This record gives sequence, structure tokens and C-alpha cells, in this order.
Amino acid sequence: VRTIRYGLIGAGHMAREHVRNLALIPGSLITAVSDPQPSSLEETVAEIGYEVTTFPDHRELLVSGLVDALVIASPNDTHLDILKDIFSNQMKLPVLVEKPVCTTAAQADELESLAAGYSAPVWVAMEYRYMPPVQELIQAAHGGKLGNVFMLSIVEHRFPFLHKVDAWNRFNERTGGTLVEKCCHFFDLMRLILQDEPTRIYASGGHDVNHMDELYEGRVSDMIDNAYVVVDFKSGRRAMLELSMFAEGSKFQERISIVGDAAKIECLIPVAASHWIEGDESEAVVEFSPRSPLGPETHEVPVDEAVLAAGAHHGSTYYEHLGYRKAILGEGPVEVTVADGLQSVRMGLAAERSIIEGRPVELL
Amino acid sequence: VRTIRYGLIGAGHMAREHVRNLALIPGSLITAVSDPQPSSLEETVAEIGYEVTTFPDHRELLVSGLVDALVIASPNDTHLDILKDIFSNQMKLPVLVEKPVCTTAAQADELESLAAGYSAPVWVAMEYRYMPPVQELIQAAHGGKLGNVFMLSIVEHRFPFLHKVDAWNRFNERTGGTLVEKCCHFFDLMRLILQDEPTRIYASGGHDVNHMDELYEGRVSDMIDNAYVVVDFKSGRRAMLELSMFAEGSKFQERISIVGDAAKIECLIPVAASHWIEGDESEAVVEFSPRSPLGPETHEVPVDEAVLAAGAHHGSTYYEHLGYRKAILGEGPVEVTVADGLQSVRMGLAAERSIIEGRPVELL
Ligand SMILES: NC(=O)c1ccc[n+]([C@@H]2O[C@H](COP(=O)([O-])OP(=O)(O)OC[C@H]3O[C@@H](n4cnc5c(N)ncnc54)[C@H](O)[C@@H]3O)[C@@H](O)[C@H]2O)c1
Ligand SMILES: NC(=O)c1ccc[n+]([C@@H]2O[C@H](COP(=O)([O-])OP(=O)(O)OC[C@H]3O[C@@H](n4cnc5c(N)ncnc54)[C@H](O)[C@@H]3O)[C@@H](O)[C@H]2O)c1
Repeated sequence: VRTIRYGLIGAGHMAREHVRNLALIPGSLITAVSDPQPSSLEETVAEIGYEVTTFPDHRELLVSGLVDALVIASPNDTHLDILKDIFSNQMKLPVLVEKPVCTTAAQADELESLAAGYSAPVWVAMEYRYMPPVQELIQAAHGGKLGNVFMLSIVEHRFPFLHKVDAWNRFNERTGGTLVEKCCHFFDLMRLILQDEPTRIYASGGHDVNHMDELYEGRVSDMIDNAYVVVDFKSGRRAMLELSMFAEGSKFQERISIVGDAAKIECLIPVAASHWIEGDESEAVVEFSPRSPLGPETHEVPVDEAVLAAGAHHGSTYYEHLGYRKAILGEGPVEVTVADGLQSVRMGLAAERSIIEGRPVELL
Repeated sequence: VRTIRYGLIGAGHMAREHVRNLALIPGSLITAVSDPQPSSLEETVAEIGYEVTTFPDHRELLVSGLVDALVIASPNDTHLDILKDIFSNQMKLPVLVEKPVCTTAAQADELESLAAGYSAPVWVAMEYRYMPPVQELIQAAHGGKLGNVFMLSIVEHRFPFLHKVDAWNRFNERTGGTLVEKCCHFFDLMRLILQDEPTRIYASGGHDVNHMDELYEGRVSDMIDNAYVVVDFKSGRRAMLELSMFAEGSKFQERISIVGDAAKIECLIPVAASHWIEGDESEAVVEFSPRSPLGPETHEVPVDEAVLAAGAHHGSTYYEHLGYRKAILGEGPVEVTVADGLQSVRMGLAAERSIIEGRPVELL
């Protein structure tokens, strides 16, 4: 072993996944949980399965001395404030902070300065990359099987935003926008696969279908439910994101395609069985499509049954935690830094502005 | 029966497909072929299989008195000139004119005026819609199985521009640009499926891979080989086109998806036999993906063996000619008018400007 005491700031749905995944990793002990909602604590405690000290407020937790490391899985607009507390705390602990790291540019601007002066690891929890199918595509791109890389397409086709606590995931004011909230993953993936930095974004999107029967003090959701985004990079590579939140019918929730000048590669990621028909479970597919001699190659990508049953992310949360652990113990780097978190968000924020004011947006 | 005498102005590769398809349609007689290149004439005649009168120049053909209707399958920048001759000819005849109808805005502007004062049918040969797979998508969109329609995605993944006669298809000056030349069909498809008009268009693209090694008086092809295009419509529907001319590896050359608020529908078009592996004759698929009860429905869509062997367009050219026949006999409408042809071109021209400038462009 070699034990790490973990504290959870925020004890909702994703917290419980972090729990189930920490359960598979020896050396991992949860010792403190913070949540302003007792019903959330009761359920999260039940899931953990052992005795832990609870707090309604994270400040009491920070100075409790029960924890070697933190996990933040509270609503998006809370994230910066909690971090500012962690940064100004005497103790100075590692943090895994759920995405989005930020929800506005004011925050991004502020966070950027503070994080520079902090001495403990900060990892932004964008796990998508450790999905085994996506891992293949990343190594295939990086290692040269595609030749020189130019195009990258991501298509997400999925169900409407789920029902959460105090319905915080309904308004842009609280989420950063659909493209920040659900899409910072894909904007980071772009940077990772293309090995490049964005120069420009343009998007078209609407709120066309969803959440039209929900009032919250008389108001309907102001958020996007579909969009097309186009990103240009400093070397002239280009990428595109397509989103529909009313395409749950799709066997495959994500489709990721990368074209280079020697070959093309695509992956098809199924819907989580927890969201699909029971029995009609599908396995993920990767297709390698070379130009040079015509002859595409398809193959299923399997994971571990336990790791996959640990969450709704095809085992990725597990690996994410293996990474975080290593970094705490100085046996690996932070793979997903604040910087990364901030680019992913500024990318979404830019995209949101573009839909609003019918112009592209420059990135710095 | 009722026999129709057809004249072909231009006798290259597509002309021979027009021939092969006219061969399947009873009542179709070719009587005159025009081409400045006798190599082209002798092969096109060989294909026809019977005796016909040839001309080097289309003007002699127009006043030959052998023809009830015309087909234009010459290089793009010739198209307006030939039409001006047809429009001013004493005997005013029906015309099927290959796409692009135009190559510049000056021409679009001019053609628009002239074609209004011409009294014979003018049909722009964008046959894509009659591909049986695509037909299902259009009826499904129009007829309501998708609910209200919002998104349309087109992915073309194909080979570099081919070697043509006197190599006319290499410079923007002669083609109108890649987005005009090879993409006007998809811009028309958008208008057709969405049943709407574009308000705005934006694209990112480059010349990144292809034709770095053909010189024409010392100069390299100045044409795009990949792009992402985004179109917004007057009702808030949107569409996006992805093009790579270096993705010949792809089993499926086209992928079309349409998302509405009850269901999604996709079609996959294989590479034409003549361009694919020998033996690997894959068929097109259509997948219906409802939201309401999860349960996707897939099925292969066949074309007739002869109709499929008659062309490189999944049988579409045949149906196109069934329509053109009716219009010649004044028993049927022009399904694809000059107006349609002109929007398709202006859409590409707009997209070309957008890549160049860096801003979206307004459409009227
Ligand atoms: N990594 C991923 O794949 C992924 C997936 C979904 C959600 N998330 C992120 O997880 C976070 C929310 O988790 P969820 O989706 O389970 O939502 P949830 O509503 O189920 O959980 C949020 C919890 O935070 C509590 N809370 C509210 N305000 C708080 C505060 N100021 N401090 C601490 N806790 C507070 C709520 O009472 C609730 O118990 C968001 O940042 C969201 O973006 C990440
Ligand atoms: N699916 C489609 O709709 C499709 C497919 C292929 C080509 N096309 C169109 O067909 C045209 C090109 O035909 P192709 O691809 O078979 O090319 P090609 O180069 O193989 O044949 C073109 C022929 O036109 C002749 N020609 C040149 N100048 C002429 C003139 N002034 N008058 C008459 N004939 C002339 C050439 O000598 C040659 O014989 C273009 O407009 C192209 O966009 C359409």
C-alpha cells in the first residue's frame, strides 16, 4: 500500500463515481466529505461504505487535518472559490478538480495568476483521453501511422442534460455554457491529438428542442442543445465538433475521426449500458483506413469489466485516479494541468461568444 | 415510345456516363456529338455504339437540325459560353447542363438575367439527390419521421482531383474552386433536405497535401484539398460539410446525417466500384435511430445491376434522365433549375471568400 487520505468537496453523482473508482485502487482511503446538502452526504456515505467525517462546509474540512489530497465534484461555478480557499489555506494540498475548471473569463483570468503561485499538484479531471479507444487514436496520431495530421472530427450524439441537485446544470450563468460544461473534454482532446494550439474559433448553435417543459421560478433553460464548432490551429491544422443533445437514438454516442496524409483512423464509442437498452450492449470500434494500399481494418476495443462497471466513462475514471495517485507520490506528472483546463474553457467561452455575435473569435 | 434526339456538347468521361444511362431509357436516340478533341469523339462514339454525326464545334451542332435536346459535359468555364449560344440560337432547345453551372459571380450574375428570358427547359445536372439511399433520407426528412429537422452533416472523404483532358481541372481560374467544383451538389442537398435558404456561411480550409508535384507553366495547383464549412439557414436550421481529398482509404466516400427532434437518420455511400478494391462490392446502408423507444433500424439499399454499372454515382444519373425526359416532353417539371444551380455556386463562392478573408459571409 502506502496510504493516501482523500477528502471530497462535493458529494453528488460524480463524487460517487470517484468513490467507486477509488475503491478499486489500493492505498486509497476517504476520510472527509463536504456537502451543503445532507441528502447528498447520506447517499455518498452509504456508497463509500465505511465511517468518514462529514462537514457541510469545505473550509472546516481544509483545516481538519484528515486529508492528504482533495477531490472537487461540486457545481461548476463553485470551483474557483473552493480553489481560492485551498490556495490560501496554510496546509497546501493536492487537488483533483472536476471540469470545467472555470465558468467565466474573469475566473479564468484570476485562476491563472493564483495557480502559478501554488506549490501542490492541481489536476483538472478531463479523463476522456484514457478511454481505451481514444488512447489508440492518440498514440496512432502521435506515432506517425496517419502521416502528417491535418483534420480532426468529433461528433457527440447523446441524451438531454440530466436532473441534478438544485438543478444547477440548467443555466449558462451557472454552467459556463453547454460548450464549456459538456465540451471542454473535446476541446482539450483536440489540443492533445493535434499537438497544437488554437488560433481561432467559430460556431453555430441553438436551443431548439430540450428542457421546454421545465420552469425554475417561471424560467426556461437558456442553454444550447446543438452546435457545430470549427477550430483553426497555429500550424494550419483544423478541427470540428458536432453536438446534439437530442440524438440518444445513436448506438454510438461519440465518433472521432482523424485524417492525415498517409491514412485515416476513426473510433466509435457506444452509449453507456446504464443509458441504453439492457442486453443491447455494444462494443467500441476502431477503423484504420490507409491510403497507400487500399484496405481498411476494423477491430473491437475491450476494457476491464470491473473498471468499466466502476463508472459511465468506459473505465477512464480509474486510470485518471492512477495518474493522480502517482503525482501525489512524485512517481508521475500532472497529465492535465490548470493550463490545459483553462485553454479548454476559453475555447468553449470563445465558441459561446461566436454563436451569440455571429463572428469568429481570436484566441491568445 | 416517342423518340427524342439528343445532342452531346462535350464528349469526355461524364458524357459517356450520360450515354450509358441514356442507353437504358427507351425513346432515347443520340444524333449529334460535339468535341474539339477527336480522341474524345472516337471513344464517346465507340461507347454509343451506333452511327451519329460529329462536330468539332457546338455552333455547327446547334444549327444541324438533328437534335430535340442538349446535354453539356464540357469543362466548367465553357458552360456559360455554350449556354449563351444556346440561348441566342434561332432554334431554342432544352438543355441539361453539368455542374457547376457557373465558375464566378460575374457569370452567375450574367447567367441569372439571360436564363430568365429563355423559353426552353434548363436543368442543372446535380443528380446526387436521386441516389436511392439519399432519396430515403430526403423523404424521411420531408415526411416527418425525424420530427422537426435541425442539423445536417455531410462528410466526403475521397481521392485527389483526377487527370482530365488538357488538364483543365487544376486551377481555380478554370474550376471556380474546389468548393464550387466538387461541392455544389452538397450545398444544393442542404437546401433540398432542410427546405430552407442559407443566411450565412463560414469555412476553414487549406491546400495541405495534394498536387504539390504537378506544374503548369512552372506553377502549382492553387486549389483547396480539405475544408470545414458551416451554413446557417433562415429558420434556425444549420448544416456542416467536411471534405478531405486525401481520404481515399475510407470504405464509405460519403456520410450524411440528419438530426431532428424525434429521430436521427444516417446514410453511408460506398466508393464507386471503378475506384475501389476489385471484389469488395459493399452496399450502401441507411440507419434510422429514433429517440422515443431506443432501437436503431439498419438496412442495405440496393440499386439495379445495370443502373449501377451505368455510372459512378450509385444509379443516380439514370433517374436524372427520367426527369429530364419528362421536361423535354413538357410532361414534367425541371426539378433542378438554374436558380438552384446558382445558389449552389454562390454558396461555394461564398465559402471560398470566407477561407480567404477569415470571416463568415452573408447570403441573399
Ligand atoms: N468528469 C466527468 O466526466 C464529469 C461528468 C459529470 C459531471 N462532472 C462534474 O461534476 C460536478 C458536479 O457533479 P455532478 O454532475 O454529480 O452533480 P450533482 O448535482 O449530482 O452533485 C453536486 C453536489 O454538490 C453539492 N454542492 C452544491 N454547492 C456546493 C458547494 N458550494 N460546495 C460543495 N458542494 C456543493 C450539491 O449539494 C450536490 O450534492 C460538476 O463540476 C460537473 O461538471 C464531471
Ligand atoms: N457527377 C457529376 O455531376 C459529374 C461527374 C464528373 C464530371 N462532371 C462535370 O463534367 C464536366 C467535365 O467532364 P469530365 O469530368 O468527363 O471531363 P473530361 O475532361 O474527361 O471530358 C471533357 C471533354 O470536354 C471537351 N471540351 C473541352 N473544351 C470544350 C468546349 N469548349 N466545347 C466542347 N467540349 C469541350 C474536352 O476535350 C473533353 O473531351 C465538368 O463540368 C464537371 O464538373 C460532373
